Amino acid sequence: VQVPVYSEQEYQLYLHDDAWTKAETDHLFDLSRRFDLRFVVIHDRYDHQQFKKRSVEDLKERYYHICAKLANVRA
Ligand SMILES: [Ca+2]
Repeated sequence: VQVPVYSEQEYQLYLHDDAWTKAETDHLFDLSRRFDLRFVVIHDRYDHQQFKKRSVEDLKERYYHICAKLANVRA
């Protein structure tokens, strides 16, 4: 499986979360592409200058909830 790519419109309409910025979400997806979805590595390399402490499970939940939402809105 590949990392999904969402458009700006898809993010605005369907992917916002009160506790996540689009910048952080884009960072998570960029690291997921660069580090082959190895969440221990993504977690270790996360930008903690800009973004708060997230657990590995928090990163996975964000990534996988976006995957499920995109699957539904693209159907
Ligand atoms: Ca990759």
